[PDB]
Amino acid sequence: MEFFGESWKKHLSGEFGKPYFIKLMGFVAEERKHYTVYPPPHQVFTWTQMCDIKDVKVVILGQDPYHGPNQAHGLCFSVQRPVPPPPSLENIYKELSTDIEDFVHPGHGDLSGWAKQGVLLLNAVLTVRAHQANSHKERGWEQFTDAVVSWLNQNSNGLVFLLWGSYAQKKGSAIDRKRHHVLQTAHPSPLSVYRGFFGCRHFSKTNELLQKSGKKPIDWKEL
DNA sequence: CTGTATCTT
DNA sequence: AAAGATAACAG
Ligand SMILES: O=c1cc[nH]c(=O)[nH]1
Repeated sequence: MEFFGESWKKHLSGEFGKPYFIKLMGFVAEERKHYTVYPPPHQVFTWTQMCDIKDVKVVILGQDPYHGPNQAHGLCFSVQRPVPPPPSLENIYKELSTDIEDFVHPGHGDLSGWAKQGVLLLNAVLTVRAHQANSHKERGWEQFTDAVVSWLNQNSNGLVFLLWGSYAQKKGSAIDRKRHHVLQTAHPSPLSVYRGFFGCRHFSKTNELLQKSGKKPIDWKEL
């Protein structure tokens, strides 16, 4: 039992031996010696421990992990108790509130509830240097998350991809737009939320798309 | 008033 | 590549 959930490791292990991955892990290792890197090592792959890869139905793709102390824990936009929801998450909650009638602020920021239902909470970049947004971009993470997106794209069907922000949107070309649904909008951070995230209705839209594909909708309130 | 993207150069 | 300009609002 460890970092990678079994089904994910089984389908993503081929990346482990590739030079970019070995180099990526080396960079992250080196960074952790000189700076605080988020999330902690045992939580970088939390997104593989919530459900079987074949049970993924929705993929929310963010930019990179929260860069503040105690925030990031491996699920994009999620913070474990007792850490209060960061600005981005408060905005996600505000959107859910107007988008989903029954949605009410859960009193915490832990999104494991969605992840357990098949919502992959992935970030384009999986580690970040403390206090430096997107500091670990272009070091190899993108190729790894490309592998995750590619596998899902090729082996699943009717997945709903939620690409939040410019960086997450780089994965768009990797998805078969007829085989899957790709919804794109601005990143929920206060610095960009006003550019489309508010009013995007991605949560209700995701459920509509799921229902049309004959899949059970995500209970966004189940947190 | 300080901290939490996106576009342009 | 990296940083300036722009931007919106909570604590
Ligand atoms: O996990 C997170 C948190 C904030 N912003 C992101 O892109 N991802």
